[PDB]
Amino acid sequence: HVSLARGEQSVKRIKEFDPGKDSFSVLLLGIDARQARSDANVLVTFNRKEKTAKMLSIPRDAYVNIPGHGYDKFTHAHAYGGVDLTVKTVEEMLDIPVDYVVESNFTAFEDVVNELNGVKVTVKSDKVIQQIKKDTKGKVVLQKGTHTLDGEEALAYVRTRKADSDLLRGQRQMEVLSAIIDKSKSDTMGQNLKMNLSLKDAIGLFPFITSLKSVESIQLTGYDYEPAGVYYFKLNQQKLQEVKKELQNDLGV
Ligand SMILES: CC(=O)N[C@H]1[C@@H](OP(=O)(O)OP(=O)(O)OC/C=C(/C)CC/C=C(/C)CC/C=C(\C)CC/C=C(\C)CC/C=C(\C)CCC=C(C)C)O[C@H](CO)[C@@H](O)[C@@H]1O
Ligand SMILES: [Cl-]
Repeated sequence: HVSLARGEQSVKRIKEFDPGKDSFSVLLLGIDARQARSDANVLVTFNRKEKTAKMLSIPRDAYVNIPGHGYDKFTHAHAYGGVDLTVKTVEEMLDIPVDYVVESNFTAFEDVVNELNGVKVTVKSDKVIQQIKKDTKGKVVLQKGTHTLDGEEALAYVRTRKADSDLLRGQRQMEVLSAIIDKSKSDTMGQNLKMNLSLKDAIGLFPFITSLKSVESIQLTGYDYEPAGVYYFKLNQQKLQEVKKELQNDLGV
């Protein structure tokens, strides 16, 4: 439990936030704790009235303004100013409140998956199986079809990446995240999960999160921007404005 420097509720909210009755957002950050850059960056917005969730993967190389540091790769916000600055960067990029944030290292992820007795993933790509084999020196060998993956297998699945674009990797992360929720429908954190709300409050949201009528994914499209060999992902501004309106409406702001 670690409070954000911004205060009791997001500065983006014009009205008083009621966590038990309002739609809300959660930012999930995956870190390699070998500050560190954020390699997994998933924002989930929950529509309380409609009992729906929308997942969004923020491209790690998205070309965005990092407050106090200028335009740069989104992933660097966590390196320059930790969770506080990542939250500020998201709130500026999408013009929405980030109500809750959860920061995880490899160990917390593996322990969560294993405590759930694995998570179900339908593997479909020989190329993905092959690249994971390469990543792990053959320690992780996935099979096509629907199988229950343990923590090590799931972790390798959400880490693998062919080249610059983390498009497919973000989709694998949202896939596994939703599988974790599915498996939970039926203490462990330790010092490896950091979140800006109490364990008690986190549990109070569990019934709502695990009884959603629908889960959907949305995308920030764009194109490669390589001004001097340094790779950025420039966001399509029309799609960005579309996503912003969609999440603003979901959050009732
Ligand atoms: C393996 C690889 O290929 N690496 C590439 C490169 O480095 P990289 O791209 O940074 O990857 P990496 O450093 O190894 O691992 C770091 C990568 C990632 C994606 C970080 C993963 C970290 C995690 C903690 C797991 C992923 C996060 C997910 C699925 C979302 C959040 C998950 C959480 C919070 C865990 C439990 C979930 C909970 C509590 C959800 C409940 C709450 C709600 C639903 C509101 O290195 C070479 C050149 O340098 C390249 O050639 C090479 O391709
Ligand atoms: Cl696959």
